[PDB]
Amino acid sequence: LRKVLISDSLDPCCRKILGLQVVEKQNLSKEELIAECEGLIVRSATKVTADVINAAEKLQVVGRAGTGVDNVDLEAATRKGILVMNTPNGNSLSAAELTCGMIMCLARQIPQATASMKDGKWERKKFMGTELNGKTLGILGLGRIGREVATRMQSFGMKTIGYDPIISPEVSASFGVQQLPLEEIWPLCDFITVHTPLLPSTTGLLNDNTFAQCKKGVRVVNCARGGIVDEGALLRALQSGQCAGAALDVFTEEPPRDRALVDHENVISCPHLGASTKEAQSRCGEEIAVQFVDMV
Amino acid sequence: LRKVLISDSLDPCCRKILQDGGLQVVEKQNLSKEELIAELQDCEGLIVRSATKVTADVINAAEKLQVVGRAGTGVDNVDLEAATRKGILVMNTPNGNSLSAAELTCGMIMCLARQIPQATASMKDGKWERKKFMGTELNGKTLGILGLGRIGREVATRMQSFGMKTIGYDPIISPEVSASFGVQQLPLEEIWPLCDFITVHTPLLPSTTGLLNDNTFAQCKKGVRVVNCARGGIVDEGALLRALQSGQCAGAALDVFTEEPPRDRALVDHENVISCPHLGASTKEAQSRCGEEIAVQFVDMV
Ligand SMILES: Cn1nc(-c2ccccc2)cc1C(=O)NC1CC1
Ligand SMILES: Cn1nc(-c2ccccc2)cc1C(=O)NC1CC1
Repeated sequence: LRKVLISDSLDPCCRKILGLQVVEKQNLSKEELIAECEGLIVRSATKVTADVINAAEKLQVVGRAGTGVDNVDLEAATRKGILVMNTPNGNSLSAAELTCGMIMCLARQIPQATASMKDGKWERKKFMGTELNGKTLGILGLGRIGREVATRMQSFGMKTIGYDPIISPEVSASFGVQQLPLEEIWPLCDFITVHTPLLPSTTGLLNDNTFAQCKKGVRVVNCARGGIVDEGALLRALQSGQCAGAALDVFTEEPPRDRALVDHENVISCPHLGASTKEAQSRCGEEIAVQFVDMV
Repeated sequence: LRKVLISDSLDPCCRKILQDGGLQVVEKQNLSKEELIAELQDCEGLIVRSATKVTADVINAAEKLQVVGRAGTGVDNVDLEAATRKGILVMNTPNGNSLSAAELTCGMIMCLARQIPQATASMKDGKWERKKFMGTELNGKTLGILGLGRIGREVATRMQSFGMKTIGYDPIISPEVSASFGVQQLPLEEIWPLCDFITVHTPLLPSTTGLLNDNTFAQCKKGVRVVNCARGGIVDEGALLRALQSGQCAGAALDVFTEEPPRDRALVDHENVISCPHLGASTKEAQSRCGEEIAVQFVDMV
């Protein structure tokens, strides 16, 4: 009991919140400083695989300063009776703000315009944009991030529709989201943003079939989880012009090995920057350290 | 003003609005220099887009011409020198392109906070740079809006939904009018050290030329992000480069330049600078509206 190890670049608040003692290092190999301590606090870079869990028998708790636990093997943790804790609310506003920024960039081609300007060109006829006022935005997944995207985009005069099998049409109405059966959403949207968890039913939620049901020239945003938008189906939709543009923060493989999507003229992307703000990092670091201190 | 000639192709509603206003309308397209002169002989009004060139020779030959209407705000195909000499009034559409300029502004703020254009360029170069693009959350930040007209108010209400504190200044707009859209007015000197973000929405005049300069950048909070989607010259381009070079300005988003396109590439080429080729009014929606807005302005005169 009580002794923590930080193996990733975290906010200094995570350290000052003590609890008792903390040892902090960065960019360690699988071989690392392999002496770990009873506690382990990670972000995304440090891999908490089966081997490191087995090599550190003294380790009692693994904590992640962020959403989800993709870099932590849950099966190997439950094997040695190690509890896994994360910060599901620490990134909410930053992921929502980034999603909103992506919609803006898609409607006005801001990254492409910046690239063209840097290429020494002044081509204003090429970049004929779209006004968001009066356009329909479809929000798939009406949790915390989906709700924050909605209220922000409502200020732009966007019609906010969507679907969530957990959030009732009455509850989504109270935050201005008109809920319709999923099949009725696709033909009405000018823009689609996904905020569903990664699940068997949501894997390829946007596929060749659902893209065919979309309004020709639809714009798609994925700042949630890699795989919700079928990457193969998205490319085919961009090549045909069924999808006029796409904004991607997340990918099925990180970094993406397949470059066809990233290299597309109508595709704007970010290297998983959803939670990459000093505010979300400080919140995630604070929320993980306090639940580690909470131990009695 | 009795007879109006629409020399270019816009929306069919423009002719209808002029007709409802009791004006005689003649709609033609792709007229030659000689044919444009003959048609204008009994015209007091002319409605143009970009294709029809209203040169000095045209203006001087159309002696009955009194008003020249333009499909948008800016300059291109009309000789202002000849129009000023003959006392002809030139009309533009600011409130018809306003909304799209306000949306671009908001887009530029989100782009500055998270470096989306830069992150995209990095990704297109096959790079995966997580540490390089550590961004800022807009929630709780202070946005300074210098110019509180139609664009200024539209930016304000949109950025207020992001939990941004909207403060500003406009000598023409009353404190009461700005308070109605949640913008607290304070004098210029008090604005500079409070802002995390600054956006300008004023016309270009001597009182607004170099509004953001070396003196005002020094008064600004270190790491300020500036947006200019209004007119080239409001932000002193020389002063802005110095602020980016020292870090006094963390980043800038420029849709406009003192010279368009700019010859000096130092601003555009800067890593912390986001730019567009004057796209503020470049949406299918704003272009489809300007024609309708000229007709309304011509009728608002009669
Ligand atoms: C199970 N599930 N499915 C979807 C969904 C939404 C749109 C389309 C398809 C699936 C969302 C969720 C979900 O967990 N919602 C939680 C309340 C935040
Ligand atoms: C002439 N003028 N000057 C400024 C101004 C603002 C902040 C600072 C300095 C000057 C704004 C205006 C102006 O025309 N406002 C109209 C409502 C659209």
